[PDB]
Amino acid sequence: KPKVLITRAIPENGIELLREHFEVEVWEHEHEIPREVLLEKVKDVDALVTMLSEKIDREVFDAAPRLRIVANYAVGYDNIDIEEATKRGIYVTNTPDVLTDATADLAWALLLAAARHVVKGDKFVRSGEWKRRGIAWHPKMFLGYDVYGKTIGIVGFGRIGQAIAKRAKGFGMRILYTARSRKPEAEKELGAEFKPLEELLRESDFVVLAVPLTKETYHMINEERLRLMKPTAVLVNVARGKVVDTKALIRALKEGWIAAAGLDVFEEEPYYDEELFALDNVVLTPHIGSATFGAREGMAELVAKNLIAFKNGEVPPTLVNREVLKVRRPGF
Amino acid sequence: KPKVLITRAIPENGIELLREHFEVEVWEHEHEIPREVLLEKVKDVDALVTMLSEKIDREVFDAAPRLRIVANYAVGYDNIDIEEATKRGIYVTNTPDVLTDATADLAWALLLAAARHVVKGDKFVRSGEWKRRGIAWHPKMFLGYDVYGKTIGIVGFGRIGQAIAKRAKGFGMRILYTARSRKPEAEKELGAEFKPLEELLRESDFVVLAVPLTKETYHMINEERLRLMKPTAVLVNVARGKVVDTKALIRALKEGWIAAAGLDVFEEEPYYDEELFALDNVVLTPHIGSATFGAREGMAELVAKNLIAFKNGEVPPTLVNREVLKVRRPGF
Ligand SMILES: NC(=O)c1ccc[n+]([C@@H]2O[C@H](COP(=O)([O-])OP(=O)(O)OC[C@H]3O[C@@H](n4cnc5c(N)ncnc54)[C@H](OP(=O)(O)O)[C@@H]3O)[C@@H](O)[C@H]2O)c1
Ligand SMILES: NC(=O)c1ccc[n+]([C@@H]2O[C@H](COP(=O)([O-])OP(=O)(O)OC[C@H]3O[C@@H](n4cnc5c(N)ncnc54)[C@H](OP(=O)(O)O)[C@@H]3O)[C@@H](O)[C@H]2O)c1
Repeated sequence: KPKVLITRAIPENGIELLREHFEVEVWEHEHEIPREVLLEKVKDVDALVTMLSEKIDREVFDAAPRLRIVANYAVGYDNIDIEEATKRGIYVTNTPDVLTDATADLAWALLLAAARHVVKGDKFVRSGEWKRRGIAWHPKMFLGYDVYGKTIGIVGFGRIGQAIAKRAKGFGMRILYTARSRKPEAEKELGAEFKPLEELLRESDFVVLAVPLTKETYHMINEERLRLMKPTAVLVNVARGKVVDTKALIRALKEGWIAAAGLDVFEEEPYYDEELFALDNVVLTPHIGSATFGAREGMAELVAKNLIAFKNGEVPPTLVNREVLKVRRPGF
Repeated sequence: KPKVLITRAIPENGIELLREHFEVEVWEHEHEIPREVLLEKVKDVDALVTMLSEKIDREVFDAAPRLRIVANYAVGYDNIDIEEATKRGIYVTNTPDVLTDATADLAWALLLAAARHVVKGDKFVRSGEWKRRGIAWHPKMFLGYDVYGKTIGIVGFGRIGQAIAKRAKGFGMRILYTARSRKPEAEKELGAEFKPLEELLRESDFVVLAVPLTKETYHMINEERLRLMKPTAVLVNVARGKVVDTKALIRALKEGWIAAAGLDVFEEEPYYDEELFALDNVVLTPHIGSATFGAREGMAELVAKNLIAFKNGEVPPTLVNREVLKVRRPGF
């Protein structure tokens, strides 16, 4: 009976389903499994369920001679060395689709919060500042940015990006996108227009990032790109922190190159930066894009389905490295 | 040349347009005009531009013998004694439409922030607590409520309510509404379904209030209605504070009768309440529904147009108390 290590307490639906087909060890602690502890525990396993926090690299593969499949509890897989996995006949799966709507909802929450000063406004009320000042209402108090009918620019036009666009249609927006290729069916269905990155940045009132982290997306939103954005524009990052040059973003926010930003993801996590966190025109969330009951349950069910399919000699439904099919047939 | 007092520093477009046709006094101070000061200044005026903060009642009318028209810098007019105005031949105008998109955007900002813990999350990051606890990401961290595909119940289905529904369509929602009359064109255009209030409250995952304050809407969201709502539901109030029984809402939030609330408006303003302000599951904004430059500019242009139309012997374009037309012809 094959052994699986699950590196965090995922929802019980997934754990229980895996227990029917695997011997299951779960890392029970809130904190990330320590690196030395991971390398010790993988020695014996046939499968892994990993979080974005575990770096599944050559060193891990060398420590886990029986390892045949890694199911990421995440749609991103920048934490896994995919090419090295393929070379070794190791299957890698992810969790697309089940978290699309949670992440797109969160991107929209950030867009609107940053646009209309929701965080600063809440503190203004909650701290008693509103009351202490004695002024109920003023025609110039807390003026923010219109969203309805404006232009949204979506960087990355896959599952999450297109979901962000569906919501934008409810807001009557002009929709621009960039991607590695045109998406002509999505253009027709969503009314979206393909643009080079730099033209998108120049024309957009709202820029939302929904790309994977790759060599090519690393620091794509740098100083030069931030300078192209409108001074009234709002930037939202629900992708990966390293897509943005944080030092450049801090200058942009402080000096008024852009109006505001909503950030769910950071170059190091958990993140603290005194300079960024002092700014009224940033809205911050602790990497909670996929944090709904429904999404996290669906993720758990999907990691389980992938490992069970593999055990049954089937191609896992959300296999990422399809080239591995030529290296080794599925199964333990 | 007729005299107008404008009780707040509204956008210059409106003030300047009025200066072409009226002798204009503007109350330019940060604080609202004191009651005793208002009663002194109205003695001499032919017209007023008022904010929601000024109570235009029998006492004001008795102090202002030349007063023929009051233009509220607001779509709401619960601060004006309309029946007494009509009896005296005084025309009352408001600012519909020009602020609809700002207010509906803000309602959506509140809905999403309350649903996904944006305010609480921001403080968790900004304070350094996220970093100090040392955990980047966890499958159970900050789980919130799915919005896409859920049911929204919109209480009041006029200009702002229908705008809230247009946005909901981008979120693929089932749309319920209640109002004093059925809206068959809106049903066809928006896919919205009419329900009695109590069925709407039972069936909705998100309830948004967009009614005026009247004798009938006063405390309509009371203990009984909050108990009918789902324990997972989110309530958003962009209407008037007095539509909700705040004491009952506090019990509902604390005891889990509903999940969360987003509030832009309160029974007293500015508002202070230690019990409500202690709650993680409320999101607060300081009555900033119409707070975009474009909304506020349009409001200013519209108050000016109303007073100028009246001066010209025309029916003002956003006259509220149309029965006054039988009492006195327009003009000074
Ligand atoms: N904040 C969170 O909690 C959270 C949650 C889930 C996901 N995420 C992040 O969101 C990412 C996207 O997920 P998804 O399901 O939408 O993935 P996806 O369907 O693969 O979409 C990614 C899109 O990015 C585009 N892209 C890739 N490299 C690009 C480049 N260099 N320039 C421009 N566009 C580029 C792709 O273009 P092509 O289609 O032309 O190849 C694709 O359209 C994940 O990889 C993850 O890092 C974050
Ligand atoms: N938070 C802010 O900054 C902000 C900004 C602007 C406005 N507001 C508030 O929002 C209100 C609505 O503005 P609007 O332009 O949408 O007005 P509206 O177009 O007159 O719409 C009001 C809707 O409420 C309905 N209604 C009235 N009494 C009701 C009751 N007892 N039960 C159920 N529905 C009832 C009306 O029914 P019928 O259609 O049958 O008449 C109508 O559908 C304003 O009056 C103001 O108080 C707040």
